[PDB]
Amino acid sequence: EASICSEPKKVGRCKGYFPRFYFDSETGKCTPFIYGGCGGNGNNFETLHQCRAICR
Ligand SMILES: [Cl-]
Ligand SMILES: [Cl-]
Ligand SMILES: [Cl-]
Repeated sequence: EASICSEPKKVGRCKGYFPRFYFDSETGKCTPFIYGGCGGNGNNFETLHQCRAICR
């Protein structure tokens, strides 16, 4: 529903290269990260716009 915004940043154990956005609780800003390709959670957005639309 949108408790996804409060889930922590999760890179996962995989070593792939997937640039994504998570909403950072501390800063209040949608922040880039390299997601590994497996085992992520809900705080993982494909675009900056998507993250801001949902979380802000
Ligand atoms: Cl992690
Ligand atoms: Cl294992
Ligand atoms: Cl935007």
